[PDB]
Amino acid sequence: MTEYKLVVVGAGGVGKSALTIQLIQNHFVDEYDPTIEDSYRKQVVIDGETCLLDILDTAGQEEYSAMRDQYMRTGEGFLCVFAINNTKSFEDIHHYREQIKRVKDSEDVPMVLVGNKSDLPSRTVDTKQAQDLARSYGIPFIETSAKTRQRVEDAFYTLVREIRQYRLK
Ligand SMILES: N[C@H]1CC[C@@H](N2C[C@@H](O)CCN3/C(=N/S(=O)(=O)c4ccc(O)c(c4)C2=O)Sc2c(Cl)ccc(O)c23)CC1
Ligand SMILES: Nc1nc2c(ncn2[C@@H]2O[C@H](COP(=O)(O)OP(=O)(O)NP(=O)(O)O)[C@@H](O)[C@H]2O)c(=O)[nH]1
Ligand SMILES: [Co+2]
Ligand SMILES: [Mg+2]
Repeated sequence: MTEYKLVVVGAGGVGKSALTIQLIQNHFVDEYDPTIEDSYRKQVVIDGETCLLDILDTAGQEEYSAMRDQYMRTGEGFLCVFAINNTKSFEDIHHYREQIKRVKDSEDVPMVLVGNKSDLPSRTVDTKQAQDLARSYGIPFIETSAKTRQRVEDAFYTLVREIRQYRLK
């Protein structure tokens, strides 16, 4: 059965865990139980093809970690998450994308840019800005809300499709 190794990356507090737990449990994370870095398995059918998603929800990029090179080597597709209320989280996408491409020694790595927390009025990153950046990178851009569940499935399944298209190259 086809297996896809997906990695959710981004700055601290952008909602990497909340997006992952929404896909896995259909439930929004509680602040009184913070999610620890872990992987999750979920079998889904996308465009009539069955597959197993193995998703690694990573710690914030500024948090301490010894597994970044290994997850970037193993990862087949990356969900590059920023939060729409955090300009640094958006600007730092540059750094994460560059590190993934460096580790994987590839200019073409399946990626989706995700602007999370779309429910928040306190927006500091405009949709158009992030759209244009994604066009420059040649990747899809999706705004999501882990809180409201808006576009969460779309974000992950779009990434699977990007990996499928990459495997066809
Ligand atoms: N649940 C326990 C045991 C497992 C611990 N892990 C996470 C481990 O499952 C991840 C396996 N793994 C990977 N293993 S790994 O050695 O690189 C690793 C990276 C980060 C981790 O937190 C762990 C392992 C780990 O300790 S890479 C990877 C990708 Cl790219 C996608 C999906 C994956 O499942 C995946 C967390 C605590
Ligand atoms: N309003 C709103 N808050 C969200 C959303 N997603 C996550 N949060 C909030 O953001 C905070 C951090 O969420 P979490 O998912 O743990 O972020 P993370 O990116 O996984 N954090 P860490 O880098 O430490 O692993 C929590 O207070 C959570 O409730 C969202 O879409 N909307
Ligand atoms: Co750079
Ligand atoms: Mg987290």
